[PDB]
Amino acid sequence: SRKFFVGGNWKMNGRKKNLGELITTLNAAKVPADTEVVCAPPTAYIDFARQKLDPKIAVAAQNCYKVTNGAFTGEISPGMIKDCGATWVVLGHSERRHVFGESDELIGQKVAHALSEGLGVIACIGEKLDEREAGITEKVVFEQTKVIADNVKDWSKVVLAYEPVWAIGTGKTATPQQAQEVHEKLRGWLKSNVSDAVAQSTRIIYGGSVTGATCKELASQPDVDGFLVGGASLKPEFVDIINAK
Amino acid sequence: SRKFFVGGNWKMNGRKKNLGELITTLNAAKVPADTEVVCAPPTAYIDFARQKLDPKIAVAAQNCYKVTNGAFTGEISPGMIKDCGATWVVLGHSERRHVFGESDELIGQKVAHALSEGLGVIACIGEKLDEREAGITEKVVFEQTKVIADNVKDWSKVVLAYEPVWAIGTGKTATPQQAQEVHEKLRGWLKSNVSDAVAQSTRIIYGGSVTGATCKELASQPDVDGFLVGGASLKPEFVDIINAKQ
Repeated sequence: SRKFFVGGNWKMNGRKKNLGELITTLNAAKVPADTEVVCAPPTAYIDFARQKLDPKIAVAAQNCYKVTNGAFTGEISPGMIKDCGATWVVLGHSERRHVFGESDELIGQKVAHALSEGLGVIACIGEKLDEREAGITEKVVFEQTKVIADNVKDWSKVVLAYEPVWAIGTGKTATPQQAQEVHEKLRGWLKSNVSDAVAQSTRIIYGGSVTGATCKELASQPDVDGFLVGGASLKPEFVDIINAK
Repeated sequence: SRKFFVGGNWKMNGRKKNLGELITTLNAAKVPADTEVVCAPPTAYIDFARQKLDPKIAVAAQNCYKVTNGAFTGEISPGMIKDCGATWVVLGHSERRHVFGESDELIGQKVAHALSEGLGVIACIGEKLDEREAGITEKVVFEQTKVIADNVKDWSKVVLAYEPVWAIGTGKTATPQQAQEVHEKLRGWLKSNVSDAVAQSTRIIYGGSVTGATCKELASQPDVDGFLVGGASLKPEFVDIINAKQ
């Protein structure tokens, strides 16, 4: 069975005071035995958050670059993320792709490097509103997934995150059936293009205005293996989402 | 009376162990009179480095974004940098412009936001080799400086860093005359387009393969007020650079 996975993406929010308070609340929460919980603090607070968080919660970086060290002012490497005690990185997030112009090619190189260095990868994919309305969701997500898959060095350390761009931060949550429909196809894509084992074992998580009010019906879909949560990860309802099953 | 300014840009280098060792070396440096030393660790280590560094060395972030909080996965704000005890940010670095595609317009918005929030800015400008060889160095650097200047909310908190792209990481250090020629022009640009006071008070530092072997002759040029140092900031030679006017 795939272990239920809940990530909280704090994005560019927080200071030591308010994040420290949130962390205290999370450390007091009961993480089910069948759930893996990950928090992704702003980059300046990776180390702080790992120090403050109970080990039952993992830490993720929000991004990384594609070499171990080098002349890349403003970047961090998987080796740094590991050195700070974090065990995952979020790659290909919508904001990186669409605000900061990260290409699929660049995301694939980051995936290859992070996995080669033994860091877990939450690899994000998803279509824009205009693509959804044109009926080409599948084409877009399959193309993104192929680039990720072609660079996966260790499938045991990947989580795929389907996050339709029109659902991020907009309050426009995907319906359960909408999410299940895409997750099912993605899983079929993995079966046909990689292996049965990889299709069976890879967590495909949904993100997009996931909230306490929407999480249970989404989590009950058989191909929805958890969530990546943005706005609600900073809120007490993040605990309800952790317990969505 | 401009204070000599030496910044060290660690770029994407270091782990807690080797940066702890580098920090020990920096903490043992006697900072001369009237000299300001700033170090810019990788973003994951801003807090670590500020905790470990003696207050005689300031910490900078290597980059930031242009709002206080928001939905910008992978970014950090001036408020976070201040919260970690850092007092500067490097903006418009060549690597950000030319590897990561940051436009002048974006850099100007970052400069405005950081300064509005009381964070010091090391604002980088510089021409590429093909621009220099085309004879357009001045046009390029003046255009970059104008975008910075148009967004400066507090000149007391800005340092301008002239870093010709062909000199960064290449070993191809500008000659003293090459640097002084551009710095003199930039200073003239400030005089003509801002004020005499701003021209007189603004540090214009040089970067581009600054090393212990080149730093004194560069620092002696009258419009070269210090350095932004990449590769040599990771070595004990950085201390020789701090003492370039000694």
